[PDB]
Amino acid sequence: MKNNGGARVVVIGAGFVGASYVFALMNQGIADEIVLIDANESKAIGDAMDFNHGKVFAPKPVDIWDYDDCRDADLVVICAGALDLVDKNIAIFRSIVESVMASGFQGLFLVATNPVDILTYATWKFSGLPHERVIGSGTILDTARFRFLLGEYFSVAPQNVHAYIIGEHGDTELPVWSQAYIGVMPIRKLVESKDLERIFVNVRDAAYQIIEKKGATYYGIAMGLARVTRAILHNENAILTVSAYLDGLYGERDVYIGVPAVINRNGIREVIEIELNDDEKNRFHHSAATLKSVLARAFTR
Amino acid sequence: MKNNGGARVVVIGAGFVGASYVFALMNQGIADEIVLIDANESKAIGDAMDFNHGKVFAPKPVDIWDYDDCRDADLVVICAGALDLVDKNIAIFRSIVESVMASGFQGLFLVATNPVDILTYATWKFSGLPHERVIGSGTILDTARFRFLLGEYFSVAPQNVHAYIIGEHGDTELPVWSQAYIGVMPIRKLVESKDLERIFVNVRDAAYQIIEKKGATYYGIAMGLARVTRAILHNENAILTVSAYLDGLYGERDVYIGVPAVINRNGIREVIEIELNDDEKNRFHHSAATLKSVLARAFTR
Amino acid sequence: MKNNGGARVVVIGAGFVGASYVFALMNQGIADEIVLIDANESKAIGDAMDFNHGKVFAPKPVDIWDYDDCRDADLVVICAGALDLVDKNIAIFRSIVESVMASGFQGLFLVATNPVDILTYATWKFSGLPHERVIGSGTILDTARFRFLLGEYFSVAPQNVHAYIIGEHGDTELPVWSQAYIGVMPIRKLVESKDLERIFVNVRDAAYQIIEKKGATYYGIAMGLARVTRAILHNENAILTVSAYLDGLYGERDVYIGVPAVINRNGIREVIEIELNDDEKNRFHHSAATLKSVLARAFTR
Amino acid sequence: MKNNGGARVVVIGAGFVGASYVFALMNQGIADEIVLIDANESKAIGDAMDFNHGKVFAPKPVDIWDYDDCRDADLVVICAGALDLVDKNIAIFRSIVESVMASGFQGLFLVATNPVDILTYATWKFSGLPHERVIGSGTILDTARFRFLLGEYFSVAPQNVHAYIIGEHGDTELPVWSQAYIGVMPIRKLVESKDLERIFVNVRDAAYQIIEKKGATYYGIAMGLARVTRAILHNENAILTVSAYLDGLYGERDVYIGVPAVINRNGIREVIEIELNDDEKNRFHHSAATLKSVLARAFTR
Ligand SMILES: NC(=O)c1ccc[n+]([C@@H]2O[C@H](COP(=O)([O-])OP(=O)(O)OC[C@H]3O[C@@H](n4cnc5c(N)ncnc54)[C@H](O)[C@@H]3O)[C@@H](O)[C@H]2O)c1
Ligand SMILES: NC(=O)c1ccc[n+]([C@@H]2O[C@H](COP(=O)([O-])OP(=O)(O)OC[C@H]3O[C@@H](n4cnc5c(N)ncnc54)[C@H](O)[C@@H]3O)[C@@H](O)[C@H]2O)c1
Ligand SMILES: NC(=O)c1ccc[n+]([C@@H]2O[C@H](COP(=O)([O-])OP(=O)(O)OC[C@H]3O[C@@H](n4cnc5c(N)ncnc54)[C@H](O)[C@@H]3O)[C@@H](O)[C@H]2O)c1
Ligand SMILES: NC(=O)c1ccc[n+]([C@@H]2O[C@H](COP(=O)([O-])OP(=O)(O)OC[C@H]3O[C@@H](n4cnc5c(N)ncnc54)[C@H](O)[C@@H]3O)[C@@H](O)[C@H]2O)c1
Ligand SMILES: O=P(O)(O)OC[C@H]1O[C@](O)(COP(=O)(O)O)[C@@H](O)[C@@H]1O
Ligand SMILES: O=P(O)(O)OC[C@H]1O[C@](O)(COP(=O)(O)O)[C@@H](O)[C@@H]1O
Repeated sequence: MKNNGGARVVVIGAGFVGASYVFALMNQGIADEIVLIDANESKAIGDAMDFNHGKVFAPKPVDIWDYDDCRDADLVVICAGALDLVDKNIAIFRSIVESVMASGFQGLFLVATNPVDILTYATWKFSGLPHERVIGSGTILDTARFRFLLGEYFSVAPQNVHAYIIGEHGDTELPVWSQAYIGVMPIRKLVESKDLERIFVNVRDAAYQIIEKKGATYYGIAMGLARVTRAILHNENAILTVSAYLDGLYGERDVYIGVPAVINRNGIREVIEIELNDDEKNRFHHSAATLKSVLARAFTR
Repeated sequence: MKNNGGARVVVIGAGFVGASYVFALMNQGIADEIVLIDANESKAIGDAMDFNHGKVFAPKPVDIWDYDDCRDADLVVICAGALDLVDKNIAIFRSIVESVMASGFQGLFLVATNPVDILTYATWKFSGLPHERVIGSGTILDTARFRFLLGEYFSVAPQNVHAYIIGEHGDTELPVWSQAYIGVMPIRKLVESKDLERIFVNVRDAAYQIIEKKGATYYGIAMGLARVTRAILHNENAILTVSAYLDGLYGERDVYIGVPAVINRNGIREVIEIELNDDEKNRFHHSAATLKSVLARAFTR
Repeated sequence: MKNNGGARVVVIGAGFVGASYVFALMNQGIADEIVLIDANESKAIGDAMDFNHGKVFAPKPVDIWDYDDCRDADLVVICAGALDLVDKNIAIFRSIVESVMASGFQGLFLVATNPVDILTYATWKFSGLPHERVIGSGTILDTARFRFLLGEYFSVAPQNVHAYIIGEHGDTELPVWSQAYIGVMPIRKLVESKDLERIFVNVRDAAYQIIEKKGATYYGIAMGLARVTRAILHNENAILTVSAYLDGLYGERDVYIGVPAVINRNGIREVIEIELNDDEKNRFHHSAATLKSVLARAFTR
Repeated sequence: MKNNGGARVVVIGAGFVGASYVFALMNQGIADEIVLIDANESKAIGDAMDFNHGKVFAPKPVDIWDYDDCRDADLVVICAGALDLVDKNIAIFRSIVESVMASGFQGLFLVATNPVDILTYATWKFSGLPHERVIGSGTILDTARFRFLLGEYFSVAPQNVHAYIIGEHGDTELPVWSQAYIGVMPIRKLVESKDLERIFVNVRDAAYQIIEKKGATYYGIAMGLARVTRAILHNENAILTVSAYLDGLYGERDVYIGVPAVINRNGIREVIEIELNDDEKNRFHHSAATLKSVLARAFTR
């Protein structure tokens, strides 16, 4: 035919998060063609140069730098960004989707911009798209930060820690302690459990503390953001803690929010209802409610 | 025993080049333990946090943030940096080596700081170390940029292009056209050869052009810098175009300079003398001479 | 120095299991140097040829084909093999260890030969070695077969299934249902639980059924056998269900047996006592007792 | 939609070569879905079991075990096999293609069965398919065996050796010495060149010698066979020495034969005419002629 390309990824916003994500992909042999778009076209040119000179050294991807690329483009990751935030980004966002949509996009969205659950909701309303194809970054990094600290604690690997952070990827989020294991051993390894509400405070004050000695978080997210990518593209059917549309599940009804979902090559398969505890349902409820608010408050632009 | 670690890497300088290198390693499953040092300790703390939260998502490395780490530390990559440059960095450098040396280091150095061939020479004089264990970054990125453009041209993969950039990683460097193939087909695919002195001008004005729309090159080098790393650590016995000490080979005698060398787990094995052409010997000679100059000019501090 | 090699692996027995293991390693970029030994030296020559011609295509290992290789050899995997079995192999085995031991080995053993828990015990008695450095293959494949069927069932990935098979890697083994999750959701997704005692019967009759249409299992084990390898060599601190020496834990006292252990670059770190249920303690007890028997029964040779 | 799968591979013949190829893929994270077909359905069941139990340990592929799978099946690798050979396999083959063709296949063929150039020609005649979509295994392993021995010799890595074996993957093949480098240094490192006609005799008597201490070659080919796979599926635009249809190039006209071709996601891009030497054109000519013979001799069935 021509020169094909069955695994394409467009990043809108080639800033710290966008670029480090890209370098993630590439260094990891994940996508096939990677387009890169930025209002700051000159920054895209530079990034894309840079990426193309190291290429040879990695294992084989393509890197290009409008939206006309989003049309047989398997997925679009929006890394672009500014309640006078929620209104700024909604604003920003309102042109991004439209623009990509207006190219006859048929794929998936990966939103990672703050405030994610919200910008994720907005991306859907603006997309038209079914809510199984519009994915938030959500509490993914949170769960990693958590899994890390714990694993760190216990001396095993974060990879044997099984604990989720659910709720608003922000202040309102909560650790599901009731269901948190190391392999199959509950945290019955310590009692009070359900030193550790310590672990979770760091897990939660992490952004602030990283920003404060370095100006920003960007490596972390991209790792997380490259995981979902991997899940989507490879039909993994994996259970990542994303930013999913609540169905009526957890008994919430028109909020996007940080939840275990099953990812694979067609968006989300299904949300999971971990059997949340007493105080969790209340935490979750509060959290979902903090969002469902900003949702009706804001919007407009 | 304790908790071991047979593959350690210390980066002095956790700036753009340092950090992107690190993220390179990690995303690529290359070292085992990665220490990170920076005069700006706060930037190291932040980077190291950031790296540690995404970890779980990659395949298994350790990340820590003095020099006391350089003592069973397999290799030290100096990413730190400012003729009132050559004197600044020599200056900077003069404390780095000493400091790491004073820890009872026994390993290899990877210099990537400009002006590399020079800072590479200086690192040796300051190291004490045999010149087979002090490696410059040298014309590695150049050769990649070259291999890329060509491969790009010919429509094959940079990975089938065989062409070297030798000489000063800078202005004075030269493309070895006389010996430049695509697989085994010389560039006898086009004539004039030994559109293409075009390819090489871009290869050579690349830094300027990338810096100018983005402020700096950092992804490229790290790819290159992660290749050598791979070579060293894995005993590859590979022929990379490094920043090697000229022996009397190419008939030059006390200059570090961009040359094909054979890398593997013990430093450099041996330099290669590609059979350079007439005009090349003259280019090479000029180039080596531009350095051997700055070498006796500068120094002091 | 010479030409080093910090990651070496000797396989005694280059049969189906040995060779497929090797091809596993290599295709997976895991060890650095791989020696291969077999009473049938001619089969080693052939395998090692074969492996060396494809090499170039994989990412960089070395393959050689006595025991004098076991002396700075990081680990030795015994893939060699024939109660007139237990006496045959003990017999076989009794020369293997001795021979490798007599080379001044200082490393770890990976036994995968049936009957593993037993040949694993024997390898220890014969090694001299601390029981944290003599590792059985144990119920690793079992747990995989299990994780697979379940994951298969539930439609997620085996990688989100958390369920262990503990006890004798054989007839007497038991599934720890009481502690078996999908992420963090117990199997409270179905009731009777603690269609599924179906899943576990296949998990347990798998060898017989694979052997019967193909003569043998060899891919499976090597995957499993390459996982532990990965764990050992990379200091993973991972929780694999190995063939560990019971301490007095599970309240058993001089039996090697299939248990969660924490693996990393120095043997086993520590065994875990999952909080086994009523009927499990009884199953476990019976199982451990089936072994502790064959142990005093057999031996001699 | 359903559960997709954009990277599928059907192997007809799940023998030594077929299975080791599969294990290659899987252990290497290359295809996405891998179907496996064999006249000996019971051997497919067993292999596919075996593969599925280790899965979890590798990074994510699917394995299933008629031809109805070849219909959105990206590629079909024929590993199946018996002049009363050429007539047996042609015979065998004549049903394979037909059968897969009769499923509405639209993809590529990878023939690896001996006598390959011939069975590759036959697969085309029987396919209907354009000759850019019917690929022979050809002199790939030969070139590897060659690259290996040399690299072995010179002490560098086979990966820096650039030398091709062209012609019949068999007796009649020839080493293109005239164009054979190490990086960019011709073999002007030794003279007589165009100890070494030694290297090439081993390169050529390798099968016989491996078969004779082990019954067969199967790891080697699968490495090679997994390289092309990688090339096809990832649009590499790489220059592998395949089994291509000669155009009139090398001035030959209706023979499939071992040649440098450029591989990528749509079959072959283009054949290359290395500038073959005097004695080579004569060797090549003889070789091509040995085939063009068996071609008109045989056929029928
Ligand atoms: N979900 C998480 O865990 C998480 C983690 C980290 C950062 N983030 C978010 O990433 C977003 C941006 O991250 P960053 O730190 O890399 O930002 P940044 O300051 O580097 O800016 C990113 C880029 O956005 C591009 N951009 C902005 N508006 C654009 C538009 N209208 N069209 C095209 N390109 C446009 C800019 O030109 C810039 O290059 C923020 O909302 C931030 O919070 C989210
Ligand atoms: N060889 C090549 O191809 C090449 C390519 C790109 C950049 N580089 C070189 O990398 C060097 C630095 O690169 P960059 O763009 O990332 O720089 P940068 O501006 O980001 O600074 C790097 C870091 O050096 C640390 N540092 C400086 N002095 C220090 C000291 N005395 N001890 C410890 N840490 C110290 C700083 O705190 C800073 O974080 C430059 O010389 C640059 O030219 C070389
Ligand atoms: N733990 C598990 O899950 C598991 C799984 C599969 C198979 N295995 C075991 O692997 C063992 C062998 O497996 P296989 O199917 O590949 O066997 P195999 O029939 O192919 O024989 C393996 C090899 O052992 C070599 N060998 C035998 N005695 C030797 C000695 N004294 N010194 C050196 N080499 C010697 C032979 O020459 C042969 O090449 C068996 O006990 C089998 O049950 C264990
Ligand atoms: N090109 C090369 O470098 C190269 C290298 C090695 C081997 N090979 C070739 O591989 C071919 C087979 O290799 P092997 O050693 O693995 O063979 P093998 O003896 O193991 O047989 C392979 C399989 O073919 C299956 N098969 C045979 N006829 C079939 C049919 N009509 N339909 C479906 N399945 C069928 C059999 O049931 C068997 O499982 C041979 O021609 C051999 O020379 C080629
Ligand atoms: O062109 P060939 O002989 O097929 O070899 C390709 C190999 O050569 C390389 O391009 C190395 O090239 P150089 O010889 O320039 O170092 C590898 O990256 C690649 O795997
Ligand atoms: O289910 P989670 O918490 O998302 O974690 C998945 C991780 O757990 C594992 O399945 C390990 O599981 P186990 O706890 O049974 O050892 C890894 O293979 C995988 O990466």
